[PDB]
Amino acid sequence: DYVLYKDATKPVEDRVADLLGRMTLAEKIGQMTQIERLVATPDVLRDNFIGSLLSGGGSVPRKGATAKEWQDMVDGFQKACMSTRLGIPMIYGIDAVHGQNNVYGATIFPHNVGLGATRDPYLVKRIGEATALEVRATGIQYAFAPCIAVCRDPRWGRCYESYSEDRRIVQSMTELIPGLQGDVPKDFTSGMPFVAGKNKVAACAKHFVGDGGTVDGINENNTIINREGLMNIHMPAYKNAMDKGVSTVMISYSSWNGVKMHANQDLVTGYLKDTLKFKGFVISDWEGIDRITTPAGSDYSYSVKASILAGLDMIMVPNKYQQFISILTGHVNGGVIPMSRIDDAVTRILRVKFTMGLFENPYADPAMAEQLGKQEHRDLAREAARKSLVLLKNGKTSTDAPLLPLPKKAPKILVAGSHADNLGYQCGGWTIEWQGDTGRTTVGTTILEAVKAAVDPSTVVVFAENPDAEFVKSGGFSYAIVAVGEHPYTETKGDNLNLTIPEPGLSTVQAVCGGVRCATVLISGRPVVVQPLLAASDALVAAWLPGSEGQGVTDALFGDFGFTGRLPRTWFKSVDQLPMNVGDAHYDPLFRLGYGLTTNAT
Ligand SMILES: *[C@@H]1O[C@H](CO)[C@@H](O)[C@H](O)[C@H]1NC(C)=O
Repeated sequence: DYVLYKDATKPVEDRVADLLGRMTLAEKIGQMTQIERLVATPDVLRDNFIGSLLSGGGSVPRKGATAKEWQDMVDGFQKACMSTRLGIPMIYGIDAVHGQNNVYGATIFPHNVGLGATRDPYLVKRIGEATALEVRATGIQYAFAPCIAVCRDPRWGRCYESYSEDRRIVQSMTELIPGLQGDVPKDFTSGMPFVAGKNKVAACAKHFVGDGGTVDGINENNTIINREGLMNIHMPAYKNAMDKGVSTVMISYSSWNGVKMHANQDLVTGYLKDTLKFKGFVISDWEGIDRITTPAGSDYSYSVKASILAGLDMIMVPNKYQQFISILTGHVNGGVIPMSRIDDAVTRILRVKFTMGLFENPYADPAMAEQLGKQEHRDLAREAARKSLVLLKNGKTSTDAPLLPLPKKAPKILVAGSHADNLGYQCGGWTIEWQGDTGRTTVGTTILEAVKAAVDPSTVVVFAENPDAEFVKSGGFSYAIVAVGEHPYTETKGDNLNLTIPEPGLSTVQAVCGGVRCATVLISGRPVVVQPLLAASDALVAAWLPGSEGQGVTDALFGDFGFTGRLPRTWFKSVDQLPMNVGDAHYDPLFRLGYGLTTNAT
C-alpha cells in the first residue's frame, strides 16, 4: 500500500521526514555507517542496515575489471540494501579525483596542480562532466572530489591535488562541482545539496579545513594560522562550493591550532552547518575519528562521541562497523548523544539520497558501461594536458634560436629518460593503485608513443631510457626529447624534505643535452629543485602529472598549439626557503606565481 517516502512525485523534504519517522535506531545508525567493499557481504549490508559503501584507493573487484564487472559488484551490494525492511538504497563512493582513476581503461585527466596552470574553469567543468559519466559507467554514484586544499608548502605529499597556492584559483576551479553534479537551478539556495539525476554523481568538497596549511608540509598534522588566515586562505572555496550545491563535505585529518578537525564542533557545526547553512552530509575521512586520539584508535568510544557531537553525519569506518554501530548505539541508549543529533545526521544523508534520485534509480545502467575511456573524453584530457604545460625555458641564451616548436620532419630524433615511456609515471598517484604504480598500468599513450604518432613518416624515432653521452653524440640526431621527474606518491612517501628528483634523471638530461639540442619534459606533482635541469637544457617544460593522454605534451612540443600554461604556484630557489609565499618577508622565488613563456602554433 502507499508509503509517502516511496512516491517520486513528492518534495524531498516530505520524503525525508516520512522515512525518518518510520526508522528504528538501528536503521538510523546504519545510514550513518560507510564500510569498505572489502568487508561487505549481502548479509552484513542487510543485517546492519548499512547506508554507504566505498572503494578506498586501489579497492577493486579485480585487476583489469571491466565496467560491467564494477556495475555487477555495485548492483550486488545494492540488491542486499534494497532487501531491508525500508529498502533504503546505499550510496557507493570512490576517489574519482582525476577521472575514474581506480578503474582500468578509465580516462586519466591531469592532476589538479596542472589544471590550476590552465586558468580555465570551463575546461575543469567539462572534466567534471566527463568524470561523472565514467563514474556512472562503473555503477558508482558518488565521487570524493574536489580536493579544494590550498597547498601552501610543496613538501606536502598531496600538493598535486591542490589547484593552486592562491585561493582565488582554487575558488575558480570549484566549477568541477556543477560538472560532476549538474548545474543548480536559478532559484537555488546556497548550501543545499544538488545532483541532477542518474547521469551525474554526488560530489565532495574536501578536506575541511586547512589541509593545505600544515607545518613543514607534514601530512595529517597541525595547521597553525590565526582565524583571519584560516578564513582568507583556506575557507573561501567552501563558500563557493555551497553556492554550487556540493552534496557532501569530507573532514580533514588535520587540526587547526591544535584542535582535531574531526572533533571541531565550532567549525563543523558552528561554521559549516550553522553559518554557511550547509544542508548536505558531512563525512569523516578514512579512520579519521580514530585519529582524534593519540595513539590513534586508543579510545574509540571517545572518537565516536567527539565526532558525532562535533556534527559529523556519516563515518567512513571503514572496516570495524560492528564496533562502530555498537558504540554509537550505546551512547544513544545512555543519553550521551541525543536523538536530535542522530536525526539531523540521518536527515542530511537521506536528503542527499532523495535529491540525487537514488531511490528512483538505485541500480546501474548497463548502457553507460561504454562511457568508460570514451575517445571524446580522451580528447578532453589531451586538451587539458596541453593547456597545463608551463614552458620555463626555450633557449640557453637570449640570442639562441628558440628550440620549441620542434619540426615534425627530421632524419633521426632521440626520445629518452625514465619518464618518456612510462604510463604509470605520467599519471602519478591515485591511478589504479592508491600510490600509483610503474609501467603500462592502464590504457593510454606515453610520451614516446605520442612522438611516434606525431612525426612525419620519414622521421626515425630512437628510444633509449638512459643513454650515455657517447651514444647521443654518435647517433646523428636532430634533437632530443628527454622526460624525467618524480615517481608516483601520496602523503606517505610523498611528504618529502629534499624535493630533488630521483636519479638517474638529472644525469640523463645532462648526457642527452650535452650531445644534441634537447627539450626536457619534467613530470612532477609540484615544484622540485630545477636549476641543474635548467642549466643543461635548451628548453624545459613543467608538465606536472598529465595523465593518460601523452599526446597533450607533443601537441605543444611540435607546435600544433602554443604553450599557454602559467605557474599556479611559486617555484622556490631552495627547500631552505620553505614555506615561502607571496607577502612573506623572505619571498624570493626562482619563478613567480603566474610565470610562463609562450609559443605560437606552427
Ligand atoms: C606570437 O604572435 C604574436 C602576434 O600574433 C606576437 O606578438 C608574439 O611575439 C609571438 N610570440 C612568439 C613567442 O613568437
